[PDB]
Amino acid sequence: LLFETVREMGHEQVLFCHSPEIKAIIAIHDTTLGPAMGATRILPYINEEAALKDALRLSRGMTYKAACANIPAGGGKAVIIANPENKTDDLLRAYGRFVDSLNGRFITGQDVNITPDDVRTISQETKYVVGPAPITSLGVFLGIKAAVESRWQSKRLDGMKVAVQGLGNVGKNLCRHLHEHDVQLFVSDVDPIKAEEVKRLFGATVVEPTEIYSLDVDIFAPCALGGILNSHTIPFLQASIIAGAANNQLENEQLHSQMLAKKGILYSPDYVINAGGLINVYNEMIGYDEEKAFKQVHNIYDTLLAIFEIAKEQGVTTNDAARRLAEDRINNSKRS
Amino acid sequence: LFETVREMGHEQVLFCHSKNPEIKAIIAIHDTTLGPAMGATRILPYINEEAALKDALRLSRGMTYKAACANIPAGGGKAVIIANPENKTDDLLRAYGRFVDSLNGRFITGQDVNITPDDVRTITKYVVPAPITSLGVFLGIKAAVESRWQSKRLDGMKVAVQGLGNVGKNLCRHLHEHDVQLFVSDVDPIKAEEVKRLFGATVVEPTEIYSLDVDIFAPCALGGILNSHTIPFLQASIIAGAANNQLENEQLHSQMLAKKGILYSPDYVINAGGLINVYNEMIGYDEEKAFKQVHNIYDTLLAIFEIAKEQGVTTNDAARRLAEDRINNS
Repeated sequence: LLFETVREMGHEQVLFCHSPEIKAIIAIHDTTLGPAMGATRILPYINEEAALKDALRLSRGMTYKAACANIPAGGGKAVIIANPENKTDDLLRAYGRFVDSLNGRFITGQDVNITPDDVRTISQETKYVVGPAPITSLGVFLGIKAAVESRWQSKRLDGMKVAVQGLGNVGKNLCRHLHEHDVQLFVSDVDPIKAEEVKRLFGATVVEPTEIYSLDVDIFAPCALGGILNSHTIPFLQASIIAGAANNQLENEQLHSQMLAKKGILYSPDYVINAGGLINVYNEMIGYDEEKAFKQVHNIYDTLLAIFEIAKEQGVTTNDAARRLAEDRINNSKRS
Repeated sequence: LFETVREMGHEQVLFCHSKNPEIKAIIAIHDTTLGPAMGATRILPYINEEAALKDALRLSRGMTYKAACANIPAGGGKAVIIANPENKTDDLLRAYGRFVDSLNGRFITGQDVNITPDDVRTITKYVVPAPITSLGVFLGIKAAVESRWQSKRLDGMKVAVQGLGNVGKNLCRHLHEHDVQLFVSDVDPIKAEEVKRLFGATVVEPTEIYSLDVDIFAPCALGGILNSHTIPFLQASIIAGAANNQLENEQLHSQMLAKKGILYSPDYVINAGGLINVYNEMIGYDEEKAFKQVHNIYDTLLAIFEIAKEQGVTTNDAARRLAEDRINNS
């Protein structure tokens, strides 16, 4: 059961940890480019097969999210079967012992149900924990430029039309960056108060949440929601390029990427642009150095041009291109 | 999986995997309280994924109880690989070697079924005899006499010995050299005649040895000898032997012994001479020290017999309680 699935996904090892009443699973996909990175996640899973399958899927994800980003790191993930109501400090300290067992092979972080104060509780026993908006925002701003180069052939963003979902800190900083390079903005937020501020600050024309998909614009930049590029709303896209900071953008990676491809729209992969958030966490592991971190995010620019180049030469989607680019980077890395 | 681990009390259960060497491996760690987990590596082809786990789980628990009773700073572990004996690469074994290493001296592996002493070389730096084993039982005999008979001299007593391997022979020597009358048996007759001549024993057939009215029975050939066919034929009041898994049935035949009034010395505590040898190799072998650490068999056993009489339980149930209470302090 377990071993067959590993053959299809390509994981390195899987720990089933137990004791402080614990039911926890660390899963480690690869450690080729560095030590495996992946956040701790507490959920009350239906059964252990469900717990395992969530641990295998996301761990894989981190391998690909690290490789594209060009950080020396692998893909891991750690999960715990428990109800959020059922917790204590000892359970996290016990879980802390387990990441420490791995001796820095597996470096963890925060995910759903693991608060930053929890991360501290874990930290004392282990020391392999870690814990953003402006770098994520700049990562897109680079990703946007990178995407312009593929089709349009210029680096001047002057007189280009763009649309943004989400005026959260991560998303609004993008408006700032765009406005300051003479870009015309359309803006969308789920609540009324934040949308009004941006109007005042940058002279962006506020729209309702539902209108933004169809606008006659060059670029579309979603920064608040996942599952937006879907057969319902995806037909209305007039945007030539799709670069945004939000995660899980495609409802269905395989289906809805082809929808965009076949209709001539360029999709910058969500998890390559979101990587600014990961490169932030990476530096904290190795001791934070702003000088370097602000360089390391320029990988998104280099990475994406290649993904679009690879998409064309091979005759294939950006998502398939992103895999081959991630994969070949790991394969080639065996010499060093 | 998790619920079964609850019953057994394991710490970790690593499922290791690779693509190029293409190896399916499971390291299973039961405990690390008294020290790093020790456990030998098996490579048997298992029909199922559930099967391979169950072997890894049942032996890693055992190595906790074998290590605790012996009074060495060590846990209980076990490693297994799903592979045909036929199928073995130098890379395959080297790959597995990367996986044991990753545990950073939390899992100390060892030799076992289908993995030879040069495979162990092929394999990390976390890997690892007969005389010290056979001395271990000789102490176990002495210990066993004290609990039942309250005497420290063994001269004039009668002992049966099954099998005369290197292990089996050295036992007969120690017994002979303390003026013990010996009955012997070997599954092939070739090396029974030498023990007759060397020490002056009475050589019997393989079948006859169970029936003899002797003070003590010391089996050293094979497991699964104390069974419902054999166990009524014993006259002998003591059973301290060097073979592993002597009781065919974990709990059923240990009761019969208790019932009849024959007191049994645990298989795993007596064989510790073998383990404690292996332990001393890890740290860097010192004979001076190793030859002392085996005397824990004598000391441990006396308690196992004493703790039986106190609560009124079998020597195996007793031996569980000692291992457990040694863990719970440490």
